[PDB]
Formats: sequence, C-alpha cells, structure tokens
Amino acid sequence: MKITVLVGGVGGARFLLGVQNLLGLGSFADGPSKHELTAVVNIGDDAWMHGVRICPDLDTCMYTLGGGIGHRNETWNAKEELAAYGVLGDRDLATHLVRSQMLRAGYPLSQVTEALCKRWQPGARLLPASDERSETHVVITDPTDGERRAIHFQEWWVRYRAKVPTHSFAYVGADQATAGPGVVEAIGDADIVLLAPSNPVVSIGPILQIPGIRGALRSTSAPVIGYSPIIAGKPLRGMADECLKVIGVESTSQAVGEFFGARAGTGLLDGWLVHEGDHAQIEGVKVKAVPLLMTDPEATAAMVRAGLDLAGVS
Amino acid sequence: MKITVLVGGVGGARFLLGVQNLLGLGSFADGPSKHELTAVVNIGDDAWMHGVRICPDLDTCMYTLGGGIDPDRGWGHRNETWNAKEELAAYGVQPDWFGLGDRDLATHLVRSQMLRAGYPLSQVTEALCKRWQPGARLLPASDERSETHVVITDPTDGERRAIHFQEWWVRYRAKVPTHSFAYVGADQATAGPGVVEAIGDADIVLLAPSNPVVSIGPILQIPGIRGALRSTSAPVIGYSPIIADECLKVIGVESTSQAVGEFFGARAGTGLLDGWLVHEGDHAQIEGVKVKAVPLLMTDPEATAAMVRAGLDLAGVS
Ligand SMILES: C=C(OP(=O)(O)OC[C@@H](O)[C@@H](O)[C@@H](O)Cn1c2nc(=O)[nH]c(=O)c-2cc2ccc(O)cc21)C(=O)O
Ligand SMILES: [Ca+2]
Ligand SMILES: [Ca+2]
Repeated sequence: MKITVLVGGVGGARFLLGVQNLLGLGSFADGPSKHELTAVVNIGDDAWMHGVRICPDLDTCMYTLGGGIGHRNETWNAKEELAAYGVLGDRDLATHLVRSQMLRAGYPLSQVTEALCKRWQPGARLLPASDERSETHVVITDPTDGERRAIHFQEWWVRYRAKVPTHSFAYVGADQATAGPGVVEAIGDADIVLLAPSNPVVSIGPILQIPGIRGALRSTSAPVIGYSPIIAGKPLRGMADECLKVIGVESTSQAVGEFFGARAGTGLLDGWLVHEGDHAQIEGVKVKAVPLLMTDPEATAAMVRAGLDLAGVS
Repeated sequence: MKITVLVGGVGGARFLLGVQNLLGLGSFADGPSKHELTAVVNIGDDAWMHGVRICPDLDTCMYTLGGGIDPDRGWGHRNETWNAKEELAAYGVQPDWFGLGDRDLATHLVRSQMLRAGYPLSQVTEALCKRWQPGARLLPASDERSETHVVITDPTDGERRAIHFQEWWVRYRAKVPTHSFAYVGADQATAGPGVVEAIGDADIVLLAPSNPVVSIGPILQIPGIRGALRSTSAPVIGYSPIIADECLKVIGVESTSQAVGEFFGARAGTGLLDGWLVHEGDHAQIEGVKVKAVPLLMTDPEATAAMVRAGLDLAGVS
C-alpha cells in the first residue's frame, strides 16, 4: 500500500494526481484510504528571491493536489510594483512569506512543507529531496565579458536559454547536502518507486545528485519503474528538449532510458514505459509501450496501473 | 535655500506637500529649484511584520510626495489589492490585523532584502526614492532600531504587558488601558546620516503638526537629534496639532495648543521652540516663545503653503 514517486515540474504534479486517482487519495477519496503516497520532490529550482524563499516544485505539487492550481484568482500587483522599482503572484507571495519566516526561525524545509500542507491537505506526503540548499545552475558564456558564469536555472530558463552558449549544469550545494528526512526510508520501504515523466536533467536529475538518494534507489528491494517524458507524434515532430541538448542527449525514449540506465548494470531502472507507438531496448530493463499522455487524472491513473503491472505489484 | 522639517504620520507628509508647493519643489516645481527640503522622519512606528520591515512614516512621506498614497486612508498604496493579506488569513497566521497590501508589499520586499544584505535604512530609502522622486530628502531619524512601545493592561488577563505601537494603534485602536510609552533603543540609537547636519545647517527648522507623543516625540528621544535642535543656529518653529488625544492623555498633557507647546517648551529655557503657530481664534501664551494664530487646517497643498509662509514670517527668515 506504499508508493513513492520522484517528481518535479508541472508533469510531476499531474502524475501524482493520477496516483491519487488510482488509489483513492486526497481530492479523489470517498472513504479514507488503504494506501499511502510519498513524493520525493525536486528542490533544484528553489531560490532566495526578493528576500523570500521560493520552492516551485513543492508549491506546484501542493497547490495541484490541494485544488488551488500558479493559483486561481491570481493577481500580479506586487510583481508590477517590483518592476517599477527596477528589479510571483500576490497569493503566491503569501506562501513565500510564511515559509521564509519558518525557515528564519529554524524550521527545516521538510517541516515548513508539512505546516503549509495543513491548509492545502494535498493527500500525500511531500518530502523535499533535501533540507539543505541544492540549487540547479547553468554554466553559460556571459556575453558582457566572455566568461563562463554559473546562472541559477530560473534565470537561465527565462533570460539566457537559446540566446547565449550554454555549457553544462551545476548542482550548487549538492555535495554538501543530505537526503531529507524520510526520503531514504520512503525509497527503501516502498512497494514500488516511480520516476514521474518529468524533465530528466532538471526535474528528476537533480534529486539524483543529493548524496544518499542514488544509493537508496540502487539498493532498494522495491521495483523502480520510469516513465518516458518524450511524446512523439506532435506537429512538425515536436522539438528537442533544451535541457537534454545541453548535456548532449537526444530527445528519444531510447536515449533517456539509457540516461537513467539499468539497475542490473550501474543505472536506476527496472522498468521503462514509453508512449504508444514508441520503442526502446535497454539491456536489463523491461520496456513497454502504452499511452503516456496525462490528459486527465483518469488517463494518468491508467498510466500508473501500467507501471504496477509491469513491476508485478498489487 | 535650506529647510529642515521633523515629521511623522499622514499630517507630516501633507505638511511636506505644503513646503514643496511654497518653494516650487517635487510635483509643484515650475522651473529651476532654488531650495532644498530635508525631512527628518520618525522611525518609532517601524516594525517587523511577517518577516518584512514596515517603515510607515518613511513610506507615508515617500508615497505622498511621489503621488502614490491612498487618499481615503492616508497610508499605504493607491489602487491597492489585498490578495496576499487574504491568503495569509487563509493560512491562519498572526498577526491577522495589520493590513499588508499587494502593491505596498513590493516596497517591504525590496527594503527587507536590502536591509538583510547590509544596506542601512538611509540608503534603502534613497534607493526606493529613485522610483518615487519625492522631491525632498527623506532622512530616517536613525539607521538603528528605536521603536515606540506601549505599556497596557491586557484585557484577556488583566496583566501588564508591553506591545509595539502598531499593535496598540492598529489592533486595539488604543481602546485598552494604557499606562506609558517606552522608547526602546532611543538611547542606543545614533543620529542617522545627514540628520544632525540638516538640523545644524538649516535656515529654518519646522516641527510639523504631527502626533506630538508618537510622531514628533520619538525623534526627540534620539540623543543626537535633540542636541542638534538645541544648538542649531536656525530658528525652530513648531505647529500645533490641536485645532492623538489618547496619546496626550496617557502622558497627562491637556489637549490644547498651550499644553502641547509647553510639552516642547522654549529654547530660551530647556525647551526646543522659538515659535509656535496655532489655529485662528486660539490663544496660547508660553514664556520665551513667539506665538501666532493663523489658519492651521491643511486643507490642500496651498492652504499649507500659506501655513509654512506664516512660519517663515514668524521666524523672520527669507
Ligand atoms: C496620526 C499620526 O500618526 P500616524 O498616521 O503614523 O498613525 C499611525 C499610522 O498612520 C501608521 O503608523 C500605520 O499604522 C498606518 N498603517 C495602518 N494603519 C491602520 O490603522 N491599519 C492598518 O492596517 C495599517 C497598515 C499599514 C501598512 C503599512 C503602512 O506603512 C502603514 C499602515 C500623525 O502623526 O499625524
Ligand atoms: Ca493558526
Ligand atoms: Ca546603537
């Protein structure tokens, strides 16, 4: 009755909704449930900004599973004034103010998250991958002086991506971080561990740079089942993932599967799901093609079922 | 050439509008500015709230002189929304009684980020004023902490507690048994950059008709500021706030121009005033202080411009 999922980005949050739909959790509950879902949540996008601590992946899971997905009725008047001062919705800022106060009074991020969830009641345990800072950065050639300069991922994404040469990612602080409370336990004790179809480099990937988490994944007796984020069939055949490009990995199910690789070798996957019509073959890894479009929590629920079935879990 | 005004509250800001209009400064400018205006701004109401630093008197002056103030309220931003406040309420946090508007929050966010990065309040204020262009130099009375505290009897339990001015004024509206004010940090607070110099080098110093106990009084508790006032060569002219009642009660001062004037007292003795302006039809007689009754209603920037002219004329300054 124990599922743990590694997640980041909007697609991680939508994947969790499907897990809840399958298992009758949170907004999809009728009578209080038998199963428990644990999300190990990317912190690589987290940043101190305008004096406040912003945790995007934790907030997106929390709002999404809490029914508040940014927000509804959102205004950006504070954001407007900030631009007028020459430098983030109004409701969003409330979350940031409360979190920053708890962090400055010594609550770890895992406890901060738990406190915020009393109000959102997401119906899942949302564990930060670490309580220490581990901030994804991007090394660019800065055009002002031609220097290789490390930029926070959120600034790269909005300002520099596709406009300057981009060389690599750096996980600033990962080496000094430890797995957050309960993370290693959630991975070791699960009936099954799922890699949600998030960006492999900057949503799942940074979770894997936190000392201890890759070890737990390699050694856990739980089946580890990954979901491909590559969807073929779009108009003009889609576009390559920009973050995979930075590390020179093609935007294919085959290439992302080898990125995680096989637990039987030195990698992370027992199972790899690809979208219908797609193909991959990876020694030691059971690959299966099934619908992987998160149209709605009901279609995501079928996706989660395919992962359980592939892993032989009830 | 040089005017220094001590200010606190909405009335301080409006008095500063009167000065600018008289002298062609800020939004009232038409042609080259001949004068410079410096405000020494109370910091006694400043509080940390929800992790950000609120400086109400500095913001009231900045917003008013820069055209962003709310007219109905006299504090905070115009065209304000309260979505972040409502959301704070939905999280069930305290304090739930201080109004932190969305637009106003940006000011507090920038200020707090700068203060925590090591910038002193005077430079933060200068940074924020690059956007508002108030047309006056807004000097925090101190860059250090000096906060007004209130000793009350708590109604929940009949115990004596001390609370910040903000809880007294906004949360209880002073409807609680109140026994004394305490200027915590005043004795340890150095006069802020430029403050003593602006008082020493002024052609005239004006005491705005702000709250005498909680707006002008706290500035006087900063040890260097009161000293500069006693020794500056400039005439010091005060404006009666009586034409606030709770604050005078707590300290046992009657609510009259004569009494408030004596609260500040005469420079000739141990006081601070050279002169004292009261509303027309008011008589006040204080030894060593030239008193003149003139219209003292800050109806509009040139009603006040005329109030300022009467102050210069009482001082004999041109
Ligand atoms: C009357 C005089 O003094 P003064 O006008 O400062 O009174 C206190 C108040 O204005 C100020 O200290 C502050 O409290 C005003 N003020 C609020 N006042 C309220 O009553 N309720 C509120 O929610 C509220 C929120 C708020 C937020 C930011 C801010 O910068 C000021 C704010 C005078 O000297 O002439
Ligand atoms: Ca509460
Ligand atoms: Ca000091």
